[PDB]
Amino acid sequence: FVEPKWLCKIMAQILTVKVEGCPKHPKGIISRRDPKNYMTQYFKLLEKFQIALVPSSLSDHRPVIELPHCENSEIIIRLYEMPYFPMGFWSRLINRLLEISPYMLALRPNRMYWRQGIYLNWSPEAYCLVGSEVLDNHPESFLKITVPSCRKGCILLGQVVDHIDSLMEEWFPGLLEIDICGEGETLLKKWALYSFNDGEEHQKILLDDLMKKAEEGDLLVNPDQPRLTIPISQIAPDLILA
Amino acid sequence: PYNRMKLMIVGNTGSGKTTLLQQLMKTKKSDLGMQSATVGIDVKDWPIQIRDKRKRDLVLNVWDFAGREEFYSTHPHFMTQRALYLAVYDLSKGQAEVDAMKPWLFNIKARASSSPVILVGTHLDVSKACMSKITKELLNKRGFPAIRDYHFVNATEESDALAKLRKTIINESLNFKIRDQLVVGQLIPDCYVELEKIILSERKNVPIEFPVIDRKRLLQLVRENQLQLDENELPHAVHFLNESGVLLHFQDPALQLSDLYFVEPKWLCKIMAQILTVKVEGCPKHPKGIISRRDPKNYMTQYFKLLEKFQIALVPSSLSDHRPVIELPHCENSEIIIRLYEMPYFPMGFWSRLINRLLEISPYMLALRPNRMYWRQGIYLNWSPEAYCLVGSEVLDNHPESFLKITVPSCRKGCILLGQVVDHIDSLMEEWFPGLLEIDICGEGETLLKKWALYSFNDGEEHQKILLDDLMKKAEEGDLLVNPDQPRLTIPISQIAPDLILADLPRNIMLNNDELEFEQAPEFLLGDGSFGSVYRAAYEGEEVAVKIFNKHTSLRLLRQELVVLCHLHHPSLISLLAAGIRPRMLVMELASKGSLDRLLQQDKASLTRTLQHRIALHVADGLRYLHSAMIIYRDL
Ligand SMILES: Nc1ncnc2c1ncn2[C@@H]1O[C@H](COP(=O)(O)OP(=O)(O)OP(=O)(O)O)[C@@H](O)[C@H]1O
Ligand SMILES: Nc1nc2c(ncn2[C@@H]2O[C@H](COP(=O)(O)OP(=O)(O)O)[C@@H](O)[C@H]2O)c(=O)[nH]1
Repeated sequence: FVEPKWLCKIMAQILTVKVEGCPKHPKGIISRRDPKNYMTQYFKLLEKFQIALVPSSLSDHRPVIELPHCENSEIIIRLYEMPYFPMGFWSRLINRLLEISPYMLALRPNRMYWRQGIYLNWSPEAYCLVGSEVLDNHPESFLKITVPSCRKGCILLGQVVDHIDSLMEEWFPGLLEIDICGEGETLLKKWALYSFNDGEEHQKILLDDLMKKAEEGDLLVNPDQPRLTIPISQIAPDLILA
Repeated sequence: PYNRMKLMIVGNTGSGKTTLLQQLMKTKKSDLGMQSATVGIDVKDWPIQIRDKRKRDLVLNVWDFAGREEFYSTHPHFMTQRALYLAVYDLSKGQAEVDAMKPWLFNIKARASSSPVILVGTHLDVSKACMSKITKELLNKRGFPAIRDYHFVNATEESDALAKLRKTIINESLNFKIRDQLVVGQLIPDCYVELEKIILSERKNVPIEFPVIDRKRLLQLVRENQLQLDENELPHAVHFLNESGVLLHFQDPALQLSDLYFVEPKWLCKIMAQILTVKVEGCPKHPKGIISRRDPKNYMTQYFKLLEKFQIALVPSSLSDHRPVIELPHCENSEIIIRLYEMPYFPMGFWSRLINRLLEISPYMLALRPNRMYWRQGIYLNWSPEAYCLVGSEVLDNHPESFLKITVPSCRKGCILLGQVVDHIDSLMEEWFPGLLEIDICGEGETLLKKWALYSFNDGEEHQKILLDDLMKKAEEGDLLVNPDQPRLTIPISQIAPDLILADLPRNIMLNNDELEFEQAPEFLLGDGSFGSVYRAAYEGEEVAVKIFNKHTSLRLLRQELVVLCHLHHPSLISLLAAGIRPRMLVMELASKGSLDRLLQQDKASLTRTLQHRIALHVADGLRYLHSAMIIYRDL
């Protein structure tokens, strides 16, 4: 591509072409509606540039999902508290998990991805909701991922946390960068959520992954009241090769 | 005589509804220098003492419905059939508002077909009056209800233009005449009119914070007076006062509030709309539409012990209009079953009712709940890529109608969902909007709701799925296959509409006509009972008793009965063996020795004090199971 100012202009002509006709489709999806073989070359580059379905300008309003089993003990959760969603994060993320239909391996799951989530589900016993909510009294931006704690779910978590990390260090490598000056804030604190009470715990206690990974000398976690304990397999089945 | 009617006022976010009514009733004060938009429906009543030869002092209560599009989810509760509906243009936006008023006229037609309508152009002060053309061209006699007049009042001051409207409301009321009855002047027992006078006289003596009355307090009001009504009269009496809008009361058994008697309707109708306006300009920690119990003495508990009872609880309205892009797993034109429901306009309380009838059905494939994602006009509850159901709503191209597309995977677990959603969506259509599915023999049988079915001979890449009306296709039950004018290739009807064919019910009860040997016409095989309807036949080489159905039971009900018979399965309950069409018959076991009444009527010597017991033991064994499945026989 000689004359960069041209390609950089073409890739943004698609993100402005609206239609004030009939919204026969939901917001964000669009079919090939337009010269000499160039139109064919066009989205032989846009699709190559991942912008094809337009993962941006896509239904910001999220739809109310009601997960089947949500009793505080069947779900695994892992936040990704970061101060701001990086610029091209979601359109990159939801286009890395999208093209992975061969989970549980080629049975594609019927998914419903808004701007900042995917929620591709095979069955009420195996799903994965890579959402994004805002907590209370918190100006950060989180990335909640809820997965059923069964066997078919321990795979999805350990397989999404990979893609979401293979993207973080490939594209935004200064997020996960130890700033030894001051203190090691690291700018991205991948929390994990656990609760001793299986249900009605009234809260899921945060637990930094860095501190919890160092708790591999044993296999169980437990509070300052050491009567009851949780196997790490349940709360973070990716650090343990489960 | 009972002189009391309902005069519903109807408009849309800006009209002479609450400012035309104040002049119709001739409210001289209207002290509020500046009033606000309506919340709820504002039930009021004004008497009309017609100072004439006829001393009939009729009093009709007005219900000036709110126009804002967020209360529409609750209006179909209060659009009854004994009423004279109004309608208001706002002619200032001439020829563009009459279009925006078709939905109201349509819901009036859906709810109360046999009621009049009086279009009332509310603006003259501000300008365009050729709108009488379109109302005569498109709005007069095309599927919409019977418009009986149309006026162009000023709606802010008394005038000759308005006075002649007040006169039409009278003459149209005194000539209501549904099925030649003249409703406004019927005769009723004075025991009701006196019951009407005490409730009104009690409306002044009730806690304003909760004007509700319990039946205990009610059964004492009749004791204070000398009312001759008994416990068998009130359930009818207090209902006839309901249709007249004196008090609200709901006899539904599921909604466990039938002890609550809502006097002062204008209050309950206002409370149910306070929830639909309370917003929060704080933090959108939740998606749009969902909300938790964030708010006095135990009333808040009673509050959504009524809202949930009123289905408004998750608020199925004001919920994420924008739909999310779903990408179904198998969508290759041959694995999906589709069935449109082309209707001219979505009725008022359709979706909030529909998505709350399928929602509460988690025991599909029966208690495994599927993780669902329901926007305003869809559900898409899915168990697995092999079993899902998307009750969507899209708008086709070059079509002003409103469709209800339902796509389901064509497998076995999917043939059930279609045959189980089409039931709920029909049990709702005839229960709530019975004038939609009403054959208008005048003109032609448009039927106002054309439930298409979609089929394609090419499994994939058909480039289109050809429409096929269900009424015409149901008549193609003489055979089992459909095929085009090029009769080489053909489609089994099981694939395109597995509900007309009894393919959704358990697979063991398919008729399999190849083995059923049965002679309907003769009577010497109709031996069961005496001059009855259930015959005798053979099925799989064994003796059975088929039950031919007459013209009464429609297929939608036969399919509704088999679903409960199919899962009893007790050695002391007549069990099904098959059920099919051609004709609509039902196969069961053949009780060789006939019913019991015929035995002890002519064979009283066969009961031998140990057969008298095994009979009573097998009947008490059936009741031991029916009462276990929470179903009472009611006739033994
Ligand atoms: N499964 C069966 N096997 C043998 N006889 C039966 C069976 N079911 C019903 N009968 C006989 O059929 C007769 C009529 O059946 P049905 O259930 O229609 O009774 P009904 O409602 O009194 O009759 P109808 O509806 O025809 O007036 C009864 O007298 C009963 O003796
Ligand atoms: N000038 C004029 N104003 C009107 C007329 N009808 C209604 N309005 C105004 O519009 C408002 C009417 O309230 P309304 O729309 O009936 O409430 P809603 O219909 O219940 O939402 C009031 O502010 C009136 O002053 C009219 O005929 N002429």
